[PDB]
Amino acid sequence: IVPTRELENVFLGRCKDYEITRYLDILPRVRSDCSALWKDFFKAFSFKNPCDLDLGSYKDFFTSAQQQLPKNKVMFWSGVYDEAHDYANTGRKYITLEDTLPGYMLNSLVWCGQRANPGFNEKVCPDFKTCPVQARESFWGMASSSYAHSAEGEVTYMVDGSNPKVPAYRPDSFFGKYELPNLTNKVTRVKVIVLHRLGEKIIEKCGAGSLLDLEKLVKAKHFAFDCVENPRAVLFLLCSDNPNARECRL
Amino acid sequence: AIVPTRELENVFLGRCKDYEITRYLDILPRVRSDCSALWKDFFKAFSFKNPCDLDLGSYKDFFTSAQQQLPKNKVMFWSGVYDEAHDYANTGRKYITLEDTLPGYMLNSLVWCGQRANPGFNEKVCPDFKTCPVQARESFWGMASSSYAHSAEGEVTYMVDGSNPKVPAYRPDSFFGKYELPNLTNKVTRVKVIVLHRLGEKIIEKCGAGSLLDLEKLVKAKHFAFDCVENPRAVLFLLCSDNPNARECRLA
Ligand SMILES: Nc1ncnc2c1nc(Br)n2[C@@H]1O[C@H](COP(=O)(O)OP(=O)(O)OC[C@H]2OC[C@H](O)[C@@H]2O)[C@@H](O)[C@H]1O
Ligand SMILES: Nc1ncnc2c1nc(Br)n2[C@@H]1O[C@H](COP(=O)(O)OP(=O)(O)OC[C@H]2OC[C@H](O)[C@@H]2O)[C@@H](O)[C@H]1O
Ligand SMILES: [Cl-]
Repeated sequence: IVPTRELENVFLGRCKDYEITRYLDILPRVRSDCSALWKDFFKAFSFKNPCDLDLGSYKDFFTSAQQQLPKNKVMFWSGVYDEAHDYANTGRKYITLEDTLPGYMLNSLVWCGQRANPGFNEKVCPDFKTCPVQARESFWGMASSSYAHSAEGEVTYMVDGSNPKVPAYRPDSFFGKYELPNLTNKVTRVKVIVLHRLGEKIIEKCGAGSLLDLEKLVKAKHFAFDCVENPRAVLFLLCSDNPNARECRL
Repeated sequence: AIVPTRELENVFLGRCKDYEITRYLDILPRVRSDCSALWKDFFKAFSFKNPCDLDLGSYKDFFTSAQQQLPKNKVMFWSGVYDEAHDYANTGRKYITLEDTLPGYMLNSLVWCGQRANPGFNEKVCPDFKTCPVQARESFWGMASSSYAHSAEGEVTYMVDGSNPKVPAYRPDSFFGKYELPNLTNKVTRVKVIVLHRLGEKIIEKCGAGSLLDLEKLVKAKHFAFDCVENPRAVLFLLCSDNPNARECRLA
């Protein structure tokens, strides 16, 4: 597993590009400058064995980097990276974590500590599975927590309803572990979009299975809940990529 | 009265670095110049000059250095349809657009201009689009499009608005007509037009008539193949996602 070349420059270049040119009208700028953000990000992991982290390690970084997020616009997703993002349309319809400053700066990057200079590795990172969960999930787990914790109003959750393996809702997923349970009383509703992949056996439906379980969690948290299976707007997006699928019939 | 981008250099450098290490890795190749070199090349093109003192050759050195090889059959040119083309091209998953290339990606949306005084460029103001001569205002994006078009191979796609009563699909003076079409080379084998007809609007342009027919004849005179389609289903579905109730989006 190969860490990212010149992490600092990449970090700082994204940070700066975001700062001046990205999400201008969609999300707010952040107070701390880009060098400040690097220091907080890098103190979390540097000069330590790669597994030497926990859920607190990147705390300062997420405090510094948390943006206020617009009412009613925040989205969560499980198992449907590409569809949730095509449909969230780069901040235009919904915010996703990847549109936010920390999400955007670290999206897809790979990096790890080493005890010895220069304090991070530049040849190899260990397999996440080798590290305790709280080190494996230190970074994206707390990123999820901070994002969820800032949401207000309606939130939207896009799931996979077409996977026999992974059920739609799961306590053990990142939405299950860090997001749904960090939703504050500023949240008024969870609106689930169930994604049913085209030409594939339908697994989870609203009102059933894991989607029932979540309905119950959502209500137990004092939120309103709704759930829709392939709403026309999403359906269409799925249909541009497989136009002959029966589901897209004219 | 137009406001330039703050920290131009830092923005350039940020985007160039981001791009190099992380963008389009499996889709477009890296250039050999490093970011600082490409900046030098960019900067000398317009610095220490009248904001309006620029011609089609000013950025020649920057583009030579910045030009990637483009993959067979994936290049796309667009007219009057920014969002739709780029959504359809889907970040180089389906087609490449200028905006996915290195110079496109670094400079997209940025606003800049030179000044004869220290320090070579203006950060306060940049002139009204319409003051400078055609050759000077189109100096950066004109050459960008020439160079991109010059690098295209195989079958190119051209996505056009066919619902604009004021602007024909094909025009000798658009970017396509002026800079892309004339720089298509022997590497190119076919031009594939996609006419986009906006939902709930009068259809204005059709394959085999008007300016499209003119295009067909120009393309064939250059010994390239030609097709043209109107609202192909995959594109239609894209429009339909933004306007699901539109008459044209009926199912079953
Ligand atoms: N371009 C990309 N950039 C980044 N990642 C990409 C990617 N493409 C893919 Br493909 N992933 C993958 O998605 C996998 C885990 O997600 P999941 O199982 O689908 O769902 P969750 O557990 O609920 O976690 C998601 C929730 O927390 C974050 C956000 O708030 C969201 O709501 C990752 O391990 C990647 O491999
Ligand atoms: N977000 C953005 N960021 C930056 N710029 C944006 C922009 N959004 C727009 Br909208 N433009 C501008 O729209 C102007 C003219 O486009 P046009 O009138 O629709 O068609 P053409 O004259 O035939 O030129 C098309 C060719 O340009 C290169 C590409 O390969 C394509 O083939 C462009 O010059 C942009 O400045
Ligand atoms: Cl199909």
